[PDB]
Amino acid sequence: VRLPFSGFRLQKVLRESARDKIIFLHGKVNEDAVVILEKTPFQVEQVAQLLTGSPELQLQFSNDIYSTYHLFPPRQLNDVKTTVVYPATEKHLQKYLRQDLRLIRETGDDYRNITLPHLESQSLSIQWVYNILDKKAEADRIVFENPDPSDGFVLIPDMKWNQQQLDDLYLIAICHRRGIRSLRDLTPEHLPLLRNILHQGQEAILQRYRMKGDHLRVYLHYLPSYYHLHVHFTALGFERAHLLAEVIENLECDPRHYQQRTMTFALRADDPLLKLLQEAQQ
Amino acid sequence: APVRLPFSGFRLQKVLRESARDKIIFLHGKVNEEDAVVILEKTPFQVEQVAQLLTGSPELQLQFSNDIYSTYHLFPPRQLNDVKTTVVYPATEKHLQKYLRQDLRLIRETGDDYRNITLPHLESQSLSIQWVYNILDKKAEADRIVFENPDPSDGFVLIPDMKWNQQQLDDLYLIAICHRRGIRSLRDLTPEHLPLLRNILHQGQEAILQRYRMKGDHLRVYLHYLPSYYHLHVHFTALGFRAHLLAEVIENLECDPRHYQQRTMTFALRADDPLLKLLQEAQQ
Repeated sequence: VRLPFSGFRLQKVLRESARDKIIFLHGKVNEDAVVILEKTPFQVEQVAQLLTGSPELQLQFSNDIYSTYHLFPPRQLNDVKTTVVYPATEKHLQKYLRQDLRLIRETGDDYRNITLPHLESQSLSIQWVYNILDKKAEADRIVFENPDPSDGFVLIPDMKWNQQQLDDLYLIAICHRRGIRSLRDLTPEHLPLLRNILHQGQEAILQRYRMKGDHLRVYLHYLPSYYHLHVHFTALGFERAHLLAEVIENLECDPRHYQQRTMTFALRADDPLLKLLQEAQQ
Repeated sequence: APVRLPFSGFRLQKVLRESARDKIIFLHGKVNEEDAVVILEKTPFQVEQVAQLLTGSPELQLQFSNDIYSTYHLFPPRQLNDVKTTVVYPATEKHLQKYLRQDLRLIRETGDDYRNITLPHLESQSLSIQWVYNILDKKAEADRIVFENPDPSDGFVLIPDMKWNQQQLDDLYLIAICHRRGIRSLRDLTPEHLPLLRNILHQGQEAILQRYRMKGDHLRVYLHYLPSYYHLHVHFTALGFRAHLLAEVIENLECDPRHYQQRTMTFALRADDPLLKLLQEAQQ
């Protein structure tokens, strides 16, 4: 019926999105609180009947065939998903704060001298990846596997994808070979693995889901979110992304491409890596 | 006034386009039985009204709680429920295929495909670029130019996108159009264009720093292939707001002079694009 606190004074606007119709708000109550309001998606049926029966409209602009309005629907189309955090801590304020992103261009030398030492100094575990490759976790979900320990991989649908419609098709290939942290480690030695992922992955997807290769984007991320090579397969409808087909051709055209060339990506303004790369570049 | 729709009775025949992420839907319906397209979009929140509503006693229903977190359905007062509604009546066949969800296909165009197929197709369409020349010659939109390097070969003009209103930096969107004529797209770039491209990158970013106080590391500077028109133009867009980064285009040319004539380009086309069919037939 009522919120867990009484009173609400806006201290800060944590994060806004006009396109997604969402807002995150830091408030002071009674102590601290984060309230998240999100407008809901339309239901086709509710809107259909609304337009047949006298809607509450209010003209904004009109000219010949085009005309915009303000519509005020019945209570049922107006529900807003409202998440509340109380008491809210400093950790909840930084979590919902909009990511202030900054572009950076990392040379091959920057990678060797700054990025990689920083990565190694963090002791990030990818044991969870090895557990998937060893079939200790998620084996039931595997769509396709080339078991070759050098040129093989496992293809697994994203947990968020229910696999009931192709519009949001989203799978990941994780290679069996260990020690390939990212795009930066790729050499011509990896060409057979990369070709397998591209060609066998698309053929598995065509057979399993009836989606042709020209409906799919197949790519990697640099900066990846974890440091064991993995490739995305995504429906077309659904400074970071790198097409697999192009990675392959780059390696064929210039063997040392990914050790020598400059990579561009975004980092959070507060990311310690960003400070390190900026200091080295000036 | 509490106006009504210009037609009566709306029977849905097709859901043209829908996005749960964007909270919009595009509807095609029969009316006066004529075609009609109705577009409903939920509105963004205004901060003043949200804070006002929560300080009172809002209408809510608890879905679920986990300790400090709790999730509800909120039914706000009339003011927060506004839905932007666009009506197109009477709708023609062109209006229906305009709002219909894009059906896209990826294609990989080799250097030979461009020379043999894409370019001849582009040339058979005699798409006028005169509007671009009118801007470069100061016959149109001259007051909208934000910066110019007037050099005929290595210069350019920087103009804000018309959709952008220059009030907030979150959706900063500008275009640089080069003064040099005859550079259709990325496919025409060679090392002789390096001075021009460097100028666009550097003098473009420095002009934005001066005018909008926006540092370059807040910006994405890139080109599209295929572009929407065939006179080289570069996008400058906020990070907070297919593509080829201008800085990478430059480095490709420095490393491999013939890169954009020899290498394979990947892009999406509409399934019904005549070019798509032409390239698929060539490749099959």
